[PDB]
Amino acid sequence: GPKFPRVKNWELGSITYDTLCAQSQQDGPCTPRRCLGSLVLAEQLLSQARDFINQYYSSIKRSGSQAHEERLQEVEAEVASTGTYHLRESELVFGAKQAWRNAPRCVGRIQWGKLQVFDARDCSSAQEMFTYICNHIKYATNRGNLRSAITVFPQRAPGRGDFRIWNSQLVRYAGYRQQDGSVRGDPANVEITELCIQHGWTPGNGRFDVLPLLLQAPDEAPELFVLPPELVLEVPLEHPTLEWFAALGLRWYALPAVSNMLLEIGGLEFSAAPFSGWYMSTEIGTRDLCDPHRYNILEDVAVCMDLDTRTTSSLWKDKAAVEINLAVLHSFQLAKVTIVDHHAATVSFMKHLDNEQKARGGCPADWAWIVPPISGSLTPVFHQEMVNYILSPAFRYQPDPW
Amino acid sequence: KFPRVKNWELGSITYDTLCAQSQQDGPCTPRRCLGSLVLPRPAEQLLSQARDFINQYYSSIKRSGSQAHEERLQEVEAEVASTGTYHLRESELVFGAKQAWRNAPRCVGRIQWGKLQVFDARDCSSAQEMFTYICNHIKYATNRGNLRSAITVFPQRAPGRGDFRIWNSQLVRYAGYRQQDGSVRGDPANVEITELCIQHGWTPGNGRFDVLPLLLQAPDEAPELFVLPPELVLEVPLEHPTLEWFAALGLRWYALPAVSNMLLEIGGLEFSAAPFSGWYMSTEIGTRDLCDPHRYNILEDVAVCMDLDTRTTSSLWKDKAAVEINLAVLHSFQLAKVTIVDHHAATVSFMKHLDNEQKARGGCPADWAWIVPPISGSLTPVFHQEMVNYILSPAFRYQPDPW
Ligand code: HEM
Ligand code: HEM
Ligand SMILES: Cc1cc(N)nc(C[C@H]2CNC[C@H]2OCCNCCc2cccc(F)c2)c1
Ligand SMILES: Cc1cc(N)nc(C[C@H]2CNC[C@H]2OCCNCCc2cccc(F)c2)c1
Ligand SMILES: C[C@H](O)[C@H](O)[C@H]1CNc2nc(N)[nH]c(=O)c2N1
Ligand SMILES: C[C@H](O)[C@H](O)[C@H]1CNc2nc(N)[nH]c(=O)c2N1
Ligand SMILES: [Zn+2]
Repeated sequence: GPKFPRVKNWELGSITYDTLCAQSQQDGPCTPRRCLGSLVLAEQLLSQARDFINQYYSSIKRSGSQAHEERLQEVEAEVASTGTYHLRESELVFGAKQAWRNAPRCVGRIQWGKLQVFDARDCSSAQEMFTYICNHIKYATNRGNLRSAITVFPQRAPGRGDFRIWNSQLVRYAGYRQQDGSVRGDPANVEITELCIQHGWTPGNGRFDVLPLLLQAPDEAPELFVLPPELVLEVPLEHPTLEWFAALGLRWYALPAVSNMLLEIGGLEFSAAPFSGWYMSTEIGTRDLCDPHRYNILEDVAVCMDLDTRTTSSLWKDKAAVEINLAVLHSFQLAKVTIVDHHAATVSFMKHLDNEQKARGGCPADWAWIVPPISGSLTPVFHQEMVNYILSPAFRYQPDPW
Repeated sequence: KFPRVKNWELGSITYDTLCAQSQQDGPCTPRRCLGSLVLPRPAEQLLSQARDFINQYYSSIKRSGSQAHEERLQEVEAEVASTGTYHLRESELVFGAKQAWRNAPRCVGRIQWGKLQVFDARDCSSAQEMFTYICNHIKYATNRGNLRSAITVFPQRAPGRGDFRIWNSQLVRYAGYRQQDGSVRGDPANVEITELCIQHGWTPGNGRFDVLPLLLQAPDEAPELFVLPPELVLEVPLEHPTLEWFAALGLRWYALPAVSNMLLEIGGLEFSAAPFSGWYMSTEIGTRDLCDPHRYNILEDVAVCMDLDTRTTSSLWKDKAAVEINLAVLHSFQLAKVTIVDHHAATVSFMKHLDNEQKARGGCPADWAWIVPPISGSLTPVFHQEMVNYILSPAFRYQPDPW
């Protein structure tokens, strides 16, 4: 066969070769001696810029045209006299969509072409960031008919502070460290909760208190902004057949909006570019609610179901997890809030794999993140070999700003 | 250079230094990770592999650098220099087999690595003798349902000649009969091997759970067919603790998981036939064997029996049905008094193994995709555990099917 990785689907017996990986210009963590795939975590600028501009002109089918060459020349003159450059509006739209398309850990990529891109590169204060973020949340939420969106704030500048959203998501719940060492609310958010209190937030004392936004404009202390409650759509959790589930007082928010990632486009770095879609149900039902280091509700729910929690072989954990996941799907459906189950999501991702094979000759995908955290082998992606590599434009992790 | 390995449930960090002992490259590069791929795409070489292994052996018995150690290295050197090969002493073979198990990145059951019965069958000269050895292995391993880990090692590969091979991928598996209507009766994974048995003179059954005969091959000879005496093959009828109709599905599985198609590499020597067995983790049967779409694929049948809404994925009928099947497997083996481990118990014991190996060797090669169970992934501790994957020797490897 060809000298590119051969990729097999073990359910169907079908084979593809990935040629897209040859376009990767950035090393991952693996070597021939060891695989680290399971770990979670001017001259240079110009070559990344040229590459991105070539990508943009390919995408509009004007590669090698005089407009392509003039744009290249304009970019290197900008870099020559200023040390940086700036993207045209349509280049930014293309770049943000491409960064989503390129994200190996996202099972939702069948939607990549449908992204509302808000250009907020004229933002010049924390207050204005708040306005933009509120508008994003309003547009994205759309009273339950969720729409994928990203808002892009000004790029990093040489020896000048970054725009930063300190929250890891736009909507998340507080976690309060208790006197007895335990946590009330979401244990994932203890640090950010304590930082909001330092900066003058009067905290609640519930399990599901919406955090305020800590927003930072270049070279200034972060400023605190409470989201008006009418903007934060939430879903009370109930179960279709288990009547007591509603009595548990569980709830979750409708909008998953990642706010601490760096969007990189042609060497330019947007340190604040929060993006949002809609939930896949296992994110809430399995991870947020059942992780031992999160809300950890498995045992409480199994006790309500009268399961034998004293022994592993009753599969009490598996049974309670299924019902919690069902409650999430049912509650979001009842509230008319967009949500996708892990079966439909993974089916759509397989379609996406097929699309991308035809369009680009492959699709970078991180198998451990694509396969859902319950019922892995029951979904078609479990049986699909995947090649993981870094393409640009890309979303990247960045250090917490405190 | 040594990777940081973090557990995300607990916040704890270790460093894998064992990975520096790896002499054998896997499929990944800095450009792209190929970790999800199932299969991989002379004197001086053998001698250094041999020396390394002998050094491991004498080290393990705390006799590193002794007289016995030096004289043994000379024996190996003298034999390779004259013949191009050498032979292991039985105790070395025992150490090497356990080490290959210990080193196997895709095995969640490695807490048991030190407890392995090794049958030396390197004096085998016929398919007939292979059969007697396999039969003794099965009887020993099964032990009336109180399963004991075992390996039997047939003669090593030799430069001039064909391999000893077991054609079956497992000692015990069910036939798959391709039907006129294009469907498969029995196990679709075993259509090809079933057709080979028939072509070699097997009179086939026509059931869903027909135990295959063995096709055993001595060097450069046609394989020969041997039917396992039914009394040797322990099987478990599947029932459900609360759902009475489940027993009427007529479902069953065999007690003994026994891999027979992998190559055992020790000290540069290659054992092309070396079947090994332990006991089942229930998800192998309840989730993969019975529920895989390209296997028995019973999910939909079970869900309809449970009267679940199959018209829509969001009723989670697949998840619900899969749970009850796994429960049925667990209950049925426990009732039949046959050793089995559930995926929670197994993954908890694997975490303990990782801790043991950290202290003993400075790490543990592990393939995260294979260790995390196929249902209820993040509900097990291994989901939140980062893992480093690499090839240490002694090792079990895949080899081409002999046909
Ligand atoms: C439209 C519905 C969407 C669904 C169902 C979806 C689903 C997911 C899921 C399940 C993950 C794994 C997250 C985790 O477990 O930590 C993920 C990650 C990710 N998503 Fe999507 N997503 C959607 C939309 C979007 C959008 C609009 C963007 C940006 C334009 C995006 C970009 C990303 C990125 C960069 C990651 C990786 C984060 C990381 O590396 O930790 N997704 N997505
Ligand atoms: C004692 C109880 C044991 C349990 C519960 C157990 C469990 C498992 C499981 C669940 C797998 C993954 C299988 C798959 O999905 O294909 C596996 C693979 C493996 N096991 Fe263990 N095992 C046990 C004993 C043994 C023994 C005795 C040996 C050899 C001495 C062994 C060597 C291996 C090897 C080499 C693999 C990888 C096969 C491959 O790469 O396809 N295991 N084991
Ligand atoms: C846009 C979008 C849609 C969607 N359905 N889902 C998402 C991921 C959100 C929601 N549900 C989890 C959170 O993902 C947050 C991004 N990644 C977190 C993983 C991580 C990073 C660093 C250190 C760690 F330990 C872990 C985004
Ligand atoms: C010794 C032992 C104990 C245990 N519990 N479980 C086992 C694995 C056995 C049983 N249940 C599955 C089978 O695993 C067989 C090895 N894995 C096959 C993967 C494969 C897929 C496709 C092409 C290939 F070449 C290889 C062994
Ligand atoms: C250690 C392991 O890599 C880690 O727990 C990963 C596994 N797969 C995941 N997959 C998704 N989608 N999200 C996650 O947070 C994780 N966590
Ligand atoms: C493509 C993927 O690597 C393949 O389906 C693997 C995933 N993980 C697995 N894990 C185990 N234990 N057994 C398997 O057969 C597989 N299959
Ligand atoms: Zn890798």
